Amino acid sequence: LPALIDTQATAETRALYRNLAKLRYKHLLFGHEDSLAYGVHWEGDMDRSDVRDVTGANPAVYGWELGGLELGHTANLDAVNFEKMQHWIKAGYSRGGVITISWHVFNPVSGGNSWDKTPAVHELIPGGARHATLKAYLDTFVAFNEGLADVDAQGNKHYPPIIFRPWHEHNGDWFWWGKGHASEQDYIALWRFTVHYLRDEKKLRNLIYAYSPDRSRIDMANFEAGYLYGYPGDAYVDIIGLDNYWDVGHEANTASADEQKAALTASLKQLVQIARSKGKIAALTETGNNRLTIDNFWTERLLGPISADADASEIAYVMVWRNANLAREKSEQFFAPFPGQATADDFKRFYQSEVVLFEDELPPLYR
Ligand SMILES: OC[C@@H]1[C@@H](O[C@@H]2O[C@H](CO)[C@@H](O)[C@H](O)[C@@H]2O)[C@H](O)[C@H](O)c2nccn21
Ligand code: NA
Ligand code: NA
Repeated sequence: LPALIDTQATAETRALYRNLAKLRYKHLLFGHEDSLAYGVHWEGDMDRSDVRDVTGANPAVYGWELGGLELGHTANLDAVNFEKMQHWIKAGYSRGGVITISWHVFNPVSGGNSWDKTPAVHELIPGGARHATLKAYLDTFVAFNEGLADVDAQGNKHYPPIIFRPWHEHNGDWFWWGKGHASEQDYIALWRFTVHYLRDEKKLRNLIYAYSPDRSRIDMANFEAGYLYGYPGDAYVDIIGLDNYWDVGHEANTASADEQKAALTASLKQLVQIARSKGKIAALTETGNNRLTIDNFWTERLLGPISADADASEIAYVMVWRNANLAREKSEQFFAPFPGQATADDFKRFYQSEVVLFEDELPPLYR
């Protein structure tokens, strides 16, 4: 019964959304960022994943990241070559996996990265002096998306559906599009333009739009109000997402493990209730425990609290962040295990659970 904001979405895109809406009651798709590009201990192989090395299966959802595309770079901000990324997206889609894309856009005013807080949103939105820049930036994605297309024997063009998740964690103050650096109304104008430009002016038909505040900056006593800070309206959002590293053991969170588990369940319950009221689909669009230091992280801190409540359980997917390559990134950073890592057997159990789906047990999502 949920309907996409693109009334003309491709058959495959419509089918994905419909099939997520059906499977969410009894299942949870697992996702991983940059999962085919590299792992903690390897880079270069054209068909490998840390996740598959542990479980024998690829993630169901593949996350990818565009930062740097807008600057005409050959590779993204983490040195993922864009041509290889296009081939990895096509490969995952060909196996029936789901594609999601985020975009840590560089600061156009200073040339710094997304964490450079020099104000820019007011200049980028319609009427702003740098509005031409925003168009040029979005045009680089249009071009990237064309490199994902195939043409069938009858001459018809086909694309992978993409869950496009821009301008994330906007209730935080860490990105230049965040609270304190952009007004709420300017953020909304930025989001609305992004949709109007891609969906209406450029006529992309293979996008599903995901909204993703950060949990850590929402007051649990007033969840809906906090979640809806900067919300652009139901005509602009398909997935009611959430980035929640906080309730899964973030080092700065002084709450007890039991309080954290209760808060994870409550956050996802309320997320799902918002989605239900709006006729959308909810998802835990980012989470994880950096360096997987928590014993039985997967079953005790993620799956248990999700499965505890039948509302919380109605999220469609959960994605964890990237497994940065040690040989080149000097800071150890990873969110899925690799063989021999302490949580590997517990991640096998997470995989094995009837609820959780990896690529190998997905139904046909695109028909
Ligand atoms: O802090 C973890 C994660 C963030 O991770 C960063 O992601 C960028 C882009 O891939 C990368 O260059 C950095 O090295 C680092 O991995 C990311 O911003 C993500 O959206 C998020 N949200 C909360 C925590 N993270
Ligand atoms: Na679910
Ligand atoms: Na399973």
